[PDB]
Amino acid sequence: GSVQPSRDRKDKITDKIAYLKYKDPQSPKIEVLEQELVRAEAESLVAEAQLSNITRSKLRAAFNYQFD
Amino acid sequence: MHRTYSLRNSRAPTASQLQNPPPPPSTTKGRFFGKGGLAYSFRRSAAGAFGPELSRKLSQLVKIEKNVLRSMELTANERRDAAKQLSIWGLENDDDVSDITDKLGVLIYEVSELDDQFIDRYDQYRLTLKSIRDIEGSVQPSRDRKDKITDKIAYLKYKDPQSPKIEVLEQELVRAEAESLVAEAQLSNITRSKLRAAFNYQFDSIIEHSEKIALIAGYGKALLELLDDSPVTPGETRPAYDGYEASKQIIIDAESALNEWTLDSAQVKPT
Amino acid sequence: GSVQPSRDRKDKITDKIAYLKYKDPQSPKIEVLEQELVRAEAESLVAEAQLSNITRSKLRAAFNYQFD
Repeated sequence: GSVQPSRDRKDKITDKIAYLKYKDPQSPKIEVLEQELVRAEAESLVAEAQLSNITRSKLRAAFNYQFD
Repeated sequence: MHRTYSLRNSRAPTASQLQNPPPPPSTTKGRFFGKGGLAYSFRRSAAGAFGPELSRKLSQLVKIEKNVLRSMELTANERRDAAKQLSIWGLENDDDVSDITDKLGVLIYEVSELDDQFIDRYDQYRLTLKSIRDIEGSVQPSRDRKDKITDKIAYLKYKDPQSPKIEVLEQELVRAEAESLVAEAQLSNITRSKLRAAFNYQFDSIIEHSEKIALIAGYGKALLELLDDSPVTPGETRPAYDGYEASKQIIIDAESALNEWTLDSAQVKPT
Repeated sequence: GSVQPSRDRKDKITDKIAYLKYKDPQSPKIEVLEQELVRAEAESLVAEAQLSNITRSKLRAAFNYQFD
């Protein structure tokens, strides 16, 4: 639940980028917002990878303990 | 800077300074804050107080550059007015004097319009600096978050090393660090590219303006040669003036040369 | 002035297409609006060509008559 806000920020920033591009494709904020979107995306895909890893490990350990 | 190793706030005279003594300092240097007013100073200070810390200096640079552009356009307009009213004064004079001052007014008009073009290029360069300021000041909060989260992690570890939030906060710190080191790399890349491009554009505009002004000055001196500086003895008549055609061709050639000037046509050869 | 509304419609429809694409890229109206944009564009570029032709002809004839 603490890794969720990373994807929340990614979705918000991509929506903002789409809206800005539609409103003004030549706006100076397009480039900086695009860099920020890239940065959140690098923040987010690999965060999904880590989340899958930790979820698998924690679930397996907890359920093994519970079944024992 | 030309200062030699001495405590003197004076530089060794150059070849031009050796040719003739330098003129005395300007008499218009009055006593004030050294800049004229206070509103732009307040704007500069606000740029130096409210903005993000690491982008504050570049925002101040952008504001000061805007001030420079404002002053340059104002002085270009004032030079245009000065040329116009100088030729206005020269209207009621000798016909040779009237023609020479009129052509000089046109030449200063050309200088003013070239200054305006250079000002447009200078504002384009300032906009590029604004762009690099924007991207870098928007990449600053990544490191801001990294510092905040590492401080929070240190405080939590000191307060409770076994707190469950330690692991999730550590993952978040790793994540901001992966977000931040490579963001520094990208910032360095974009800063290098933008700075090189903007300064190359600015220096190209500078050399173009300098060469055009130099050609204007040379043509103006050649046209001043046309002026008859020989004094007439008291009580004598005025010799007839016939320099309309010569100045006619001179201004025609000046316009043709200004059209013909290209970036490669620059004859300045640094060594 | 009667050929101007063709480009007016072209601009309006391209703005509408951009807004719809930003709002909903998967909207069913995208394809029909795109066909309509193509159609106005085929209506408009060659209309510009014809307008240039008729403008040249009319201007030349009228000014020749006036100067005569």
